[PDB]
Amino acid sequence: TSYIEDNSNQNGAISLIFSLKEEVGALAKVLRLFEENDINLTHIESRPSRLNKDEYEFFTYLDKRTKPVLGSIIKSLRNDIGATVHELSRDKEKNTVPWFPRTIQELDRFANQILDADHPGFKDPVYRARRKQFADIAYNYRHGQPIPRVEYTEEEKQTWGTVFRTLKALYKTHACYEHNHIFPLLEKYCGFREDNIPQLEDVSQFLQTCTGFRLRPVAGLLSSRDFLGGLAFRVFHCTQYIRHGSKPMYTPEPDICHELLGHVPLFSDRSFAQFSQEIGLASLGAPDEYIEKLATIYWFTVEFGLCKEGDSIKAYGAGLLSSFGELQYCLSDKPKLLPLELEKTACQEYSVTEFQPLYYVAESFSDAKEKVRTFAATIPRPFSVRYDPYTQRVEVLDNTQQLKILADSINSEVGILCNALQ
Amino acid sequence: QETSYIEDNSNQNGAISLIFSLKEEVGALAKVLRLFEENDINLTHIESRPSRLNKDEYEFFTYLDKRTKPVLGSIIKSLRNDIGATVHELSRDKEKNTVPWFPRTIQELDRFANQILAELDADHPGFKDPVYRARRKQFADIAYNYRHGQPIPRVEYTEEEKQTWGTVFRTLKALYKTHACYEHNHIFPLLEKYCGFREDNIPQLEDVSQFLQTCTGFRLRPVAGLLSSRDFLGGLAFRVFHCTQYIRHGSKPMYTPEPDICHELLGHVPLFSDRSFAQFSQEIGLASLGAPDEYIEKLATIYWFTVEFGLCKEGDSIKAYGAGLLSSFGELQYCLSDKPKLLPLELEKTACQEYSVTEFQPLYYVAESFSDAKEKVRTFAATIPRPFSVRYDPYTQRVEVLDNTQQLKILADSINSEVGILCNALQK
Amino acid sequence: QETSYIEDNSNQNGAISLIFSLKEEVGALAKVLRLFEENDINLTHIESRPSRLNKDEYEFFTYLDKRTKPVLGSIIKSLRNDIGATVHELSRDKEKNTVPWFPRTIQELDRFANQIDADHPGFKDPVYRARRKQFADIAYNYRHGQPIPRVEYTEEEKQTWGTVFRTLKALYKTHACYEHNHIFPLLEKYCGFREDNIPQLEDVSQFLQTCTGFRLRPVAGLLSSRDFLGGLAFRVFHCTQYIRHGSKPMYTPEPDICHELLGHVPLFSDRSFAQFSQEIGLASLGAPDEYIEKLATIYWFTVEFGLCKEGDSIKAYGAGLLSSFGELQYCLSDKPKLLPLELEKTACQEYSVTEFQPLYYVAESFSDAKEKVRTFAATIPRPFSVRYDPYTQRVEVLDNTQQLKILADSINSEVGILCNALQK
Amino acid sequence: ETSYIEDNSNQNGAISLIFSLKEEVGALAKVLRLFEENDINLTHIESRPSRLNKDEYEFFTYLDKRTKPVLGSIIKSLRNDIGATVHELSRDKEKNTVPWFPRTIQELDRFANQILAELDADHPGFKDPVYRARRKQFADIAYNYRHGQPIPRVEYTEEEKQTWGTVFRTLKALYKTHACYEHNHIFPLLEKYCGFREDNIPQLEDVSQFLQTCTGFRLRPVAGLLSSRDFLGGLAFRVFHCTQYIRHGSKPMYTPEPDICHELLGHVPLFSDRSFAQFSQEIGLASLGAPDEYIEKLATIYWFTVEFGLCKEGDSIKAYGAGLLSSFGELQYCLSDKPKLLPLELEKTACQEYSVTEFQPLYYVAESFSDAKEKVRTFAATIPRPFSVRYDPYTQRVEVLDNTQQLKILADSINSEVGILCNALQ
Ligand SMILES: [Fe+3]
Ligand SMILES: [Fe+3]
Ligand SMILES: [Fe+3]
Ligand SMILES: [Fe+3]
Ligand SMILES: [Mg+2]
Repeated sequence: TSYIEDNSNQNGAISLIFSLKEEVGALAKVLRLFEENDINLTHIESRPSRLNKDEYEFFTYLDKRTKPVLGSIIKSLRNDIGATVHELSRDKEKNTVPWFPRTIQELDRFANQILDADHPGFKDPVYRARRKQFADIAYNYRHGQPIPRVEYTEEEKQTWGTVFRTLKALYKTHACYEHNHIFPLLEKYCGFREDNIPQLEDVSQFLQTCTGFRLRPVAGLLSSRDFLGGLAFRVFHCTQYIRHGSKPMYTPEPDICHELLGHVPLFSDRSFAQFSQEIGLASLGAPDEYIEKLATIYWFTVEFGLCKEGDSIKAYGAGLLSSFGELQYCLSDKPKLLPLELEKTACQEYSVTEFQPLYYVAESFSDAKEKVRTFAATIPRPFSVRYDPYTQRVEVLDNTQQLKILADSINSEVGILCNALQ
Repeated sequence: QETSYIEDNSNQNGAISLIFSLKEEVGALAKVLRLFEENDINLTHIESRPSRLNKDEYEFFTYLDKRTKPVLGSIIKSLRNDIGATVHELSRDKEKNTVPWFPRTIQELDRFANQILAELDADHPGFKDPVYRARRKQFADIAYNYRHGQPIPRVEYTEEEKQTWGTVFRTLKALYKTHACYEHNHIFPLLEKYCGFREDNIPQLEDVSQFLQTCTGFRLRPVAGLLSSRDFLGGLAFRVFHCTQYIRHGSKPMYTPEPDICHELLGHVPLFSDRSFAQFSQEIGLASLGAPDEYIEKLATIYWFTVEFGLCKEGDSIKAYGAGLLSSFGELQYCLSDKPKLLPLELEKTACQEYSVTEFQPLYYVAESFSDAKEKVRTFAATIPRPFSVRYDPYTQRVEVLDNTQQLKILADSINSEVGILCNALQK
Repeated sequence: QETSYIEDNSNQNGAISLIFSLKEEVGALAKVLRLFEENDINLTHIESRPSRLNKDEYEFFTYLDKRTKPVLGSIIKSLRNDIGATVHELSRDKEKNTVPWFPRTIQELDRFANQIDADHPGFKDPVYRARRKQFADIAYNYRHGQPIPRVEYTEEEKQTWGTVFRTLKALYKTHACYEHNHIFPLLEKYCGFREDNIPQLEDVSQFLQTCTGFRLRPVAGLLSSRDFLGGLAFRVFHCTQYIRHGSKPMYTPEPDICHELLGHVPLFSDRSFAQFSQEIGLASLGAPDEYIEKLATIYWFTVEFGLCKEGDSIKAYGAGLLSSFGELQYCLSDKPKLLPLELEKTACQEYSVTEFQPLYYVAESFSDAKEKVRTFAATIPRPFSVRYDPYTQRVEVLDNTQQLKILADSINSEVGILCNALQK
Repeated sequence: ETSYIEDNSNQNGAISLIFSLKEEVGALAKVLRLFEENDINLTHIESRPSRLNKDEYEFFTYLDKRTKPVLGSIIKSLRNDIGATVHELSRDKEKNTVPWFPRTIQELDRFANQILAELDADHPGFKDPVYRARRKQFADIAYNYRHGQPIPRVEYTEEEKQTWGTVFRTLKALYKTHACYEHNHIFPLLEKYCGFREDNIPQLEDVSQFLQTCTGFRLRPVAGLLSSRDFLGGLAFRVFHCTQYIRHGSKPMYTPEPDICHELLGHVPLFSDRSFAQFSQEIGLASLGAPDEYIEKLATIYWFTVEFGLCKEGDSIKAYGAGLLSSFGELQYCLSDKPKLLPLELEKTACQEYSVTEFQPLYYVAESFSDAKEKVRTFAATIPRPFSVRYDPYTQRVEVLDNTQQLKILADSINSEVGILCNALQ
């Protein structure tokens, strides 16, 4: 399957999520309870809460080396301070919540945990060396930096040209409206041409000017948890290399062709961007059982999905828009078509190696987004999550007061629409 | 009587901008891009992006100036008549039947960020100091060469300058506990702990801007001097606060005929870190976008009595949140005494209130809260004559220009999203 | 294939109704009432009430028939041109440039509530035919607002009710949806749902009114699809009072009192289902006959022979299933073909009333089915939208602007209620 | 002397239990057995399905003091052994109880006859034995009135019609320039279809039928003045307790008491407007279960809004208070520059002192009926009650919502209605 269970680094990841009401001495008493336990001031940032105007959020950057004394601190936090404390761990210890990034920058920490004798390019040492060049670019990439530009050889551009030519001649009749709606803009402003491979930095800037999505160079395949979690911030982990030239039509790995031709156009659409982001927010802190379901749902939606377009049916899956063979296949009378239902979809078996015998048809990107949100409600999590695009940080709703501020902001926006119709 | 309103100028080339959308149709996009390209308007000035609401439309962002003015009428005429597209024309010189120009993206703040209202006045308390004049011209060159997206250059301050900062910091801090609003006293300890806000250290704009980004998304922008009211307020719509980098002259630490680093960091930065205040000031920025000069005046007066010299209600008591108060020990004590006259905040009357920058304000307007002031601003903004509505998009950091129908769609879809969030979060 | 769709007829006089509003202006109201009075249309047929949305407008309810047809064109011509009022013309004979008539108030259900065999299992029984005409005469004489006349049933009829009641109840726990089994004990406790007792329609209607506001209305026989579905818009369920023939308690190619009380009444007591069926009723008001057909098919596969999703299992909520021991067992076997509810597809599904349904449509829930019906109803060609007002028990006819205003103000009120109730 | 009347209690009083129960094998029978085993018969306890929690049951209990010996045991078993949030309603307002209020529109009957009995010897009709006798006729009509019945029609004398004509003529000649737009919008309809004429006294049945066809409001004959709690609570169901008698003929322009002119000329037109109906109903929903201190505030709020209110109409100011629209003298007074005007703010309004006897020196001006309704709802949140209330016009019953699961269904109904508006926009 397309699922990759997350591992853990040498040190792992520990994070504490808790809020504190402002009260004389409370901030100093918390910072001293961390500092006296050899947790220096550099690991504990304190910022004002985005809803409870009288509370403070604390972001803790820890690892397993602190674990012997973590329980003591948590015991004092919950009992002596009276704060609901969530414990995030990447090793998924008992009484912990599966770790997820709280800020967009914290994606850096485990963005390099990658994962060949049968690949059609193993015997080529130049190709292997180039894959290690692109891999080193990603290994050294940090959030906020421009994506390093790489001049491709003419052989690589010939492979890109063959894939570009054959797919483009097929998008008009096989791709969804949104793909064909944005693709001309990518051709005009991102250098999408038969003789040119676009630069990930230029493409990332275009996505940022459309839906705020951004590309992040990755050396290889990340875990499902890490990738889906990256979607919560509208961050699409993207590969920079291209498939080997000998077989410019067969590829069991996502190259620059699959990422730019299959994913980028739809990631530039608001409705699809909100859809994929909704999948990301659903993944944050979910159990591995639900990381499974989201990964399978992603395989049948973002990867191999079909959507309704009037009385006809068009393809929006990146695995379809980047595979001439299966893109033609998916609109014939051969495939089996079912309506998208996430309770059943999340349990549908599939094989990555062969062509999918069964596709799930979505009503629309907006209806698919609502289905995902509904499915996300069923996911066992000790809190809820909402993304804040101003600070590029995920806010964790669970308190009642936070629902009051959110409900009163809704009531204000409703009254804005009431005074608007006049 | 003097005020704080600064009417905007125009550069050598000025600013022209076209706001229009186009329905997708075979050849329509190429026919529009061709009519621009064939008139020597190269592709770098015409961006085309998908509309956020109409899934079948394209938005066009045009970066033009007067060098295009000979061909503007022909192009507009073909767009409206031969192509059938509703075209709004933004001009900075404000010709009739045009909308006062405003930046559509956060990057376009660079273009007119240097239009200052230039040897400082011979009445300034630093005119006799040749080192001070030269140092002010150092900071001015930092801002003149600053462009959006770059880190703010760090500058080591002298020992005298840090002594001036220490004198102002110590005297004010000893008074914040009893005179500042709850939000200021809520964030101020965080600035002391994470931004190096100390009596012996002047913070660096880059560290403070990064902190604001981690609180409310606000960001600092080094500016050489005072910008026009239109440009400054328009910058607030993007949560961009144009900030000065220099410090007051050492001789007179309690007088500043200009706003230095003391007024910006001690008066503005704490509240800009609060969500309610950030949304309030941002609403003022959205209100300014494309308003006539008469209404840029009223908004400037509202800003003077709210963000600059405002008082807010806090239970049964009254505390100060104006930056001009939180950075002036003398008037901070004055504004809570029995001397000033206090009225409830009502923007229709506030926008016409006379005021003097030089002397202490005889009359202050009290706001219920930052949320109530935000609601009053939007209501006041509805009365502003503008041929469209505006809304900020924090994902793309771009301003969305919408009509009445499109404004109803975003409101309905933003409500639908937040209600669906409340539904899932209620069970959790 | 003999469907459940019954095209509507017309009486001798029919029904004509004008829907229009007028801005208040000195003499304008009297000038409108005068142009009706001068054409021998007296004031008792023209009601004038204040509009609920436009504080400066008046609503006019006109009760007319074919006797007005000679003068309809003149009056409409003056209303549209000389007075400047958008006038919709409702006619039951569906002439061109008219809207298919529907009742505007709950009282107008009276007007066509009376617009009603050699193979029936009671054709040879002259006593049974006479009793069916007794119940028919009960309904013919029934008018809205009156209590439903109580009728003592015989001991043979109560034996038939007992046979049907016993066999079905022994099967509801494992075959009926959660809502049916949730309310059924309350019907047994307060409405006399027992093996030895046939409930009285008056007691059941009063119970429904205390649950979801639904109310029963005695009907002699089968009404047209337009009239019956239109009756659902007011939460009025036209209900039969007779019982099936005693010889075959497990048959009847038509619905008797057992089908109405055991199949419909429990579900009509659930709020979500009440809003769902009412939404179908609101969809029917003024719809073309092609869409009256589609709504009849949608009703046949939802309210009549529907299946609903219940956790990982599937349960029956169709009244035709909950009142048919044979097909209730059948519908949950592996034999039928199950498709997800899609009203654009559902409305075109073939079906036969005589035989078991080969295909059932599964609904996600009653709340989700309500949203599907309204969305489908938006596609129905009508020059306006309709919304029911339970305070006045009258239907509101609204344009697009007015519908957005009520939707916005209803949301604004419900959101403020949720805001105040959260802090408790 | 304010317009507030503290609620009394009858001889048996009123006890009511508000609780819900999730369906589970035997749970319904366990509740009915817990009442029955304590000699609390089935005829006082109806069980109906909850409107929001599709898996719960609502219980409506009609009890009195004779049930009180076993109530504590039952509540203890309900709360502990059954796990149900139980609210205890008592009409005598004991500690740890909620002030009783009607749960259904029919339950208004029970205490509708509790008068504030001969007439005050200062009334302008004390010396008239026929007038005293006539007041006891109307009072006895109300004493025998029960909800759902048509209001008995009474032929008025010529003297009564003369008094009605004097009040009608003088006020109507002043409504065009002094009454709000809504009053002048509906008043011609009342004249044309309800017999509002100078020579005719309307019948409460015809007016009640007209109100039902406009906003669903309905008139209820009452013998005299009810307590503030009972009257305001009646507004929650859009039921207006209405007097049937008329003022004494000698002084047609004076009235301590509210006669038929105050009810028909002051209240009925506005009760026919949706916005005003929703406004007064919101006041009624605010009263349900409020402490007597907040029954005070709501009574004062009602006195300065529905009774003696002013509303904004463009740049001018018009009167909509029933106490103004039925008093020619003060109707002219209230629109001059002599009175003192303050903006409507319920935290200040609810504590403003006033005197019923003399003309009000101070009026509160409302922005609109919708803005006044929103202010009431906001104020209602501050009222100490262990739950919230919402009216259900289909079943004519008040739904009480305290738990989170009921806020879910309320949030989902909002989410649906928003998606409805989204699809209708396209
Ligand atoms: Fe992929
Ligand atoms: Fe300032
Ligand atoms: Fe049926
Ligand atoms: Fe009164
Ligand atoms: Mg130094």
